[PDB]
Amino acid sequence: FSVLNWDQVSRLHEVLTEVVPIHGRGNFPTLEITLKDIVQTVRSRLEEAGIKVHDVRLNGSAAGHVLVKDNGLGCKDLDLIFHVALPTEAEFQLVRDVVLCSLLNFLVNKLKISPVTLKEAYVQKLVKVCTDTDRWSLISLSNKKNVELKFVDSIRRQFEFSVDSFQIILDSLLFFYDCSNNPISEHFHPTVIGESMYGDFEEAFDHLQNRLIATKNPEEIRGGGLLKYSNLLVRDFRPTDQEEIKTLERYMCSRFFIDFPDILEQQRKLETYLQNHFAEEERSKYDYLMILRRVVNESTVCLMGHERRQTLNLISLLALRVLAE
Repeated sequence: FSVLNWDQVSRLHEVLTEVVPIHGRGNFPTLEITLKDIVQTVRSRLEEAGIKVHDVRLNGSAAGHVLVKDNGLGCKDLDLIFHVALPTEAEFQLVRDVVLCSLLNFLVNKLKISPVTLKEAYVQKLVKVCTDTDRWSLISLSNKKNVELKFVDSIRRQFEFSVDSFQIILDSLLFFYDCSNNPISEHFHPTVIGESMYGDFEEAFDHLQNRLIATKNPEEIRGGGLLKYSNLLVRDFRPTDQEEIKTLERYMCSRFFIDFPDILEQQRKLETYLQNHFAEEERSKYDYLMILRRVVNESTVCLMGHERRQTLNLISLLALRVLAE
């Protein structure tokens, strides 16, 4: 675990104070929100409702952009983590109430407003999870930049490459925003701690500067692991060693087909993926598909020959469509 220097701390302040437009599906106007503003409003109403917030973290590539500016992963993924306890289903409802309440805050035009109408205009994704170890709720906003409000009680420590496993604790800066008489300066700024959900922070930090692909948890890799790996490859990241990465590729491919046996379901996953990370980048769409096609063709085991040609055809035909339309 490391301490964010002034260069990193200052860049975090910009991200948290960056005005992000949220599209409104329907007649609803574009919301001019702010990462700092959302966190403050959400955490406040949560504390008021009787829900303690132990931590507010910053995940995604936004965290990586803070530690290393313009690292190659971009800064489109504005992910917020709220370490919040979730006992009864009632608390899950309160979380939804708070976010929708905070949505009402960033709006002066004539229109019908309700917690339902705000959901069907600003919310694009909603995930409820309450299992053995996994226990969290997720709310996303319209992407046209995408903000994801995640509320983690306890997670099974999901798999992610070391490059995008960074989380930055905002509590020290949230304290600063609420109780300061002077703006954040170089000679007077709060101490912000960044962490890595991978292992050694300094080891993951070196991977972000040298653009290295690595992981120590191949055991917990699931279906989406293949897509993340291809996303790193299309963004010019290289494996720590080409010898062992050949083993991972086979594992990622094998685990991909297990979670997505039906080709129709594969297409749904790919069509939805290409529109997320590469919305307005057609050549990046094609490049990503060709990277994926390379991995599947090389690392699909002989016994899975049927799914290979079936998927390679899906990838090829997917490319031919984005190459025409």
